[PDB]
Order: sequence, then structure tokens, then C-alpha cells
Amino acid sequence: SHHWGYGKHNGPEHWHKDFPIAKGERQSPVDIDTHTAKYDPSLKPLSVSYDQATSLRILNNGHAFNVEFDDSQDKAVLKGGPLDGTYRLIQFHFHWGSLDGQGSEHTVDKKKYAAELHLVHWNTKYGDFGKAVQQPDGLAVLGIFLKVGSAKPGLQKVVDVLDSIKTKGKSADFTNFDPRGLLPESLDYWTYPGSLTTPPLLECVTWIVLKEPISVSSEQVLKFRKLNFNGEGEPEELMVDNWRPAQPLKNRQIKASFK
Ligand SMILES: [Hg+2]
Ligand SMILES: [Hg+2]
Repeated sequence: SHHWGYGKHNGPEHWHKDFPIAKGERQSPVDIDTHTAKYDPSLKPLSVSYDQATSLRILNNGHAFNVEFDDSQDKAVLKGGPLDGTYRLIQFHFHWGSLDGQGSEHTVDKKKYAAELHLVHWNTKYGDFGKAVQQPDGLAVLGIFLKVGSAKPGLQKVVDVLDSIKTKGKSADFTNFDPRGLLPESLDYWTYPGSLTTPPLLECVTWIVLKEPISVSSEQVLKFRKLNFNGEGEPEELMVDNWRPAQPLKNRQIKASFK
């Protein structure tokens, strides 16, 4: 502190001093131990309906970059899986590393990926986002791992606009982007009850983490690392390593949709 971030002086190990819930019973991310996750045949396939998605803007908030969607109606929703009810997409963002061997927040059998995409949705029964985050089933986040390999064509539009939102507080119009181009071929997943992974750390999230990673090229992820944490005209601090490490599982079970 001063304000939280990912540095040595205000990084995740310090958050508990302003947000005591950091040492809570249902904090995220976690390590997914594949041999201890329970297959649960009662879980339903996920239903991702993003064909009427309306993206609006892309913003650098100082901790990541969010692409925001119009959520005033049921245009891009997730339902099914372990969820009851309809959850509307409000924004996506990424977490990534300064090197390719780190960057994801969840890990799989202790394996870290180069980055992790979060598609954040909120439960329509609560009427708005801000009321959703106060309830134990208020949000559902789909997490997708990224590995370095082949380029992902559907991520290129995002990569290309980054130069225009280089520093904190910058935004740019970002319409007609289709988030379908960011899904792996398979929707197999793990699920557990957890929290937002940045302050205020609220325990209101059902996480849905996809088993299959997407590939991005080295050049693509290289462009993420050119962003800045600082605002314009402040000393440059590249936006890298904006990931929280794995927290204790405590009394929770990870369930798998697959065997
Ligand atoms: Hg996130
Ligand atoms: Hg909550």
C-alpha cells in the first residue's frame, strides 16, 4: 500500500492490510490438483451465448485492460454448467507475466501458463453488477489459460489497439469485437467457489476454468507487456506480472465436468 498494485511495496502480500478478506475462506486463484478434483456427472454442459455481444470500449485501469460490453439486456450470457440462472457478460481482461513461464493466476498441478483470460459475468437476478458482488452467487467468471505457440487470429484486434491505451486512465472505442474468437474448441471445465482476484477480493464468484488452453503467439503476448501501470507523464512502469498467486483451498472441493 499506498494504493494496491503488483509491486514489492503494494503487492498481493500486502493486500490484507486494506482488505482483510484477503485471508478469507474462499479466496482465488487456487492450484487445481487434477487427481483430487471430483468428476461430477450432475454438472451440465456450459451454455455460452455470445452471438449478440456488443463490445463498447477498451480501457487501461492501471491494473489490466478491460474490454467492456453493453450489459443492459441479455445479449451475451452464460448459463448452464454449475450455474442457476442467467449471467450477463460485463467485461473481460487478462493477467500475464514478464516471461512466458508465468502469468496465469490459476495453476494446474502447479503448472503456470503465460496468461489467463477472465470473462466476467453477473447474475441477472440481482439487477446490476454492484448488487451482484455482494452475494455468494453473484458472479461467474470463465477463466481460459493462454499458452505461447501459434497466433490467435481472434485476439489480433485487441492487440492492435493497445498502443492507444498505453497508460492508466486511457480508453478507446472498441465496437464490434466478438468474444467467440477467444474460446477453445472444448468447453470441459473445473469449477469451485471463490472470489475476485483483485481488491476488493469479494467472495462472490463461481469460477469456471476451462481445461483446454488457447494458443497465442510470442509477438502477441509481447504487445501486452508494453502497457504501463502508470498514468501519462509519470515514470514508466511496464504492466507485467499483474497476477495473484495461488491461495489455500481450505474447505473447498474442485469439481470437474469431465473424466
Ligand atoms: Hg482477473
Ligand atoms: Hg459476495
